[PDB]
Amino acid sequence: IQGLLQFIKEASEPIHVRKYKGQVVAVDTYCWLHKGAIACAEKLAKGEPTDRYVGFCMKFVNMLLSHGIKPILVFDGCTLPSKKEVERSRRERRQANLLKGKQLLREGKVSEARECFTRSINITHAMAHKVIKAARSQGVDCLVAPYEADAQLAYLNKAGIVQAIITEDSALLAFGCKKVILKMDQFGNGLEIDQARLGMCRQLGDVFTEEKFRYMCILSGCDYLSSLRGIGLAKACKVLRLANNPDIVKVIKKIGHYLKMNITVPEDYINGFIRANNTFLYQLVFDPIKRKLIPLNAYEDDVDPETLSYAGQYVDDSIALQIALGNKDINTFEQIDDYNPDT
DNA sequence: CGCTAGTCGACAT
DNA sequence: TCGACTAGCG
Ligand SMILES: [Mg+2]
Ligand SMILES: [Mg+2]
Ligand SMILES: [Mg+2]
Ligand code: NA
Repeated sequence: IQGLLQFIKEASEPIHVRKYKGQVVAVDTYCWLHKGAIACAEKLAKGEPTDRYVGFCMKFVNMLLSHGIKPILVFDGCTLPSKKEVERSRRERRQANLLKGKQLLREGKVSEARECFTRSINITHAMAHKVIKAARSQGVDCLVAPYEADAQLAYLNKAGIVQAIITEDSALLAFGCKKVILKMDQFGNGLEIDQARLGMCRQLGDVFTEEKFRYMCILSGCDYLSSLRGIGLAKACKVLRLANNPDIVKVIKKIGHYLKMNITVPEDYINGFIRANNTFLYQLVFDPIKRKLIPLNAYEDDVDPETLSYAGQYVDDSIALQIALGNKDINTFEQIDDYNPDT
């Protein structure tokens, strides 16, 4: 969600991680991976061996461990079919910046070339696994999500397994997270947002419940569904405030009326909205206790799970376990490690 | 004002 | 993995 943090900044508190001393905090590790990969973009683009991002993550991990924090590193897994568009686009951008960067290396211009290399960064599962080994070497629990780390984190937080989530993506709130810590530096200073405190935001109105908030985020334009032309956070929120009807479908079919604008709503956009909603609600996560694949939320009676392939497809529990442990590479689907949490 | 969408940014010498 | 910033539209 573009500009979500600025939109709900009144619900944020400048905190320090000491607040969660002795408690358990889950981490959106790919953020630290993207931050760490920039320091060595040149060598990553050229294919030269590098492991600085590992130590970069380990600074943060050790920082948490020093304050008595019990961290759980969560990593992005398989690509979600309901997100293939964004992945494809970002991939194209990466390739383009890579090519232009190489050409700029041929020109001798190193500044611009580096400026492209830093934008052509691609976080693989191999790097992530380097981080995993490095972390497990110091007794830090690591877990690969079946798909997006967002949903997995949301589950870990809702299940009571973790009490807070360290990330740079505020849109995690739309998944149903209770507490989210943003912009955390290497010392432990960050910005916390509580779900219950969403009432602090005046411009939200009565749109602070999970359902309405989720609707707002989707309508604003997310990674699952592009917003209608001229529709952002404020206007979607306005729609949800002015809307009295619970059935969101008719509301969206009356969005032109609610905003006093001439909006044409394609029939496919409704299906896309249902898809995005069901994706936010029932995206497959991995229960670490029972060791099995479950949706983020228990299925309702108004949904047929067979049509929810875009929210991720089920696999055997053993395979899901081996992926979650990081022993199985996402793309090759072959064993790359043989870790066992039992012995 | 508020949406777009491009730009620029994240590291670290 | 993503947000901050802004010129420009309505
Ligand atoms: Mg990826
Ligand atoms: Mg994510
Ligand atoms: Mg996200
Ligand atoms: Na939008």
